[PDB]
Order: sequence, then C-alpha cells, then structure tokens
Amino acid sequence: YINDKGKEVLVLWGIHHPPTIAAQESLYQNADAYVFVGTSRYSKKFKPEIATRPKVRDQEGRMNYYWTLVEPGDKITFEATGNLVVPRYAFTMERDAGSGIIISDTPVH
Amino acid sequence: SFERFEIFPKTSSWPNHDSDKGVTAACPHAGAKSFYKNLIWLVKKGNSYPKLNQTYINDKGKEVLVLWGIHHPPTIAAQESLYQNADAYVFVGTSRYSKKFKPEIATRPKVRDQEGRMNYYWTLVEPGDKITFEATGNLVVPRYAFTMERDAGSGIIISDTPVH
Repeated sequence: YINDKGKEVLVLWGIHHPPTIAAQESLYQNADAYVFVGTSRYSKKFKPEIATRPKVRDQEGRMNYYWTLVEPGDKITFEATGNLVVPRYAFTMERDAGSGIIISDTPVH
Repeated sequence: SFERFEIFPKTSSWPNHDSDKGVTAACPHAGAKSFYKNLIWLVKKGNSYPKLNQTYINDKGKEVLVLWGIHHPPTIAAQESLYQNADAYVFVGTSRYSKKFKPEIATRPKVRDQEGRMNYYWTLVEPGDKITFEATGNLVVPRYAFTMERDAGSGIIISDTPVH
C-alpha cells in the first residue's frame, strides 16, 4: 500500500500463534510459516510460537496485535506464508494538540 | 512480607529427569560444587530428556513471584552432554505471559570460569491464574516461589552503617 493521502496513516495487523502443529496445518497448511512487514523505517520478521497456553476466553493460542504509522509517500508491504491477520481499515490521522483521554463515569450532556 | 513455598517439590515433580547433577563450580559451597537454592538445573536421566510439562494453579489469595532460568551451553557437544536434544525449546506461559526460548549455543568469554550463560527470568502470577512450563531442554526450573504482600512505606537503601 502506497500512501497517496497527504497525512499519516495508522495501519494495524495481527499475528496468530496456534496452540498445536495440527492447528497450524488446519488453518495455513505450512508448519514453517513466516510473516514479514516492512516500511521505509519499520522492518520485522515474525515467526509463529506454536505452544499450548492457559485458556483465557476459551482459547489456547494467541494473537499479537501490531501497529505502525506510514508517512506520506511511504509504502507498507506485507508478505506471509501464514499466520497473518491482514488490515482491512486504516486510519488517516490529523494531529492538533489540546486533546486527551480521560477516565470518568460522568454522564455526557 | 514474603512467604517462600515449594512450587515444585524436588522429590515428586521431576520423575523423568535428574535433579541432582545440576551443580557447577561457579556456585561453590564450602569448596563443593553447588547451585541456587530456589532453582533446580535439570539434566538428562540416562541418554534421554523427555518433554517436560508442568503447571501451577495459584490457590493462594495473593500474588506469587516465580523465577526460572534458561541455560545456553558453549558448544553443541555440551548441549548433548546435558540434554541430548540439539534442537531444544522452552515455553513459559500465564494468562498474560507467553514466551518461547531457544538456546543460543556459542562460546562466550570466560567469566567465573564459564563459557556458557544463564539468563534469569521472573513473573508474577495473580490469584486464580496458572503458570505453565514446557521444555525439551535448557530449563532451570523453580523450586521455591514467593507469595508476596504489598504495603507502601518500604524501600531499598545502600548503606555501610551498622544495625542496632
């Protein structure tokens, strides 16, 4: 994806770690799969960690979620033999100082 | 506060592995080779290192500190002399922690007359949560874990002043 917008683009993806090799084959049929994600500043290779984790939300595998900011004119490249949760919707963001995140139970009017 | 408890009893938790030969000259006691008191350096029990699989469910009401180690032998020959599985792996997991460790077999500079290394890792297990250890080699398993209670007003100071 080449950034044709004039602003920064937040792009998010995920990497899946199945609990067993049989589950790796039942989803991707590759066993020795890999992922590579690359921009002009960010480059990283991901390998699955196939092991049985304690059950949280009735699941034994895991999903690591990653994000990056793609600059104007830059490109993001995804390559995958398996285990990639691809982006579908990215966010072009405009920065203006003066905002924030507050934690409150106060009603909104 | 700190309550040291036996998370993995030495005499019952490792029936298929040798828990008595994991001593080194880097940790001497009265001239004899020894090891840490809270960790067990498991090795093969006779030309074999079967897959290790242990779990601990936190039935205490408060947080538990758990410590383990990963060993990196200097040579492949040492890896086979200790674990008999050149391609070995460790996996440690909780409800929030999950990590896979692979040995880094290489010859380091000698410090304390050792060419291999030992990396030490810790985690905190919350009440009702479980920790899981899986291995095919290179795991220094816990023996004693610490149930810990928190209250503000403590700290660590470095002083040579005597205590009275």
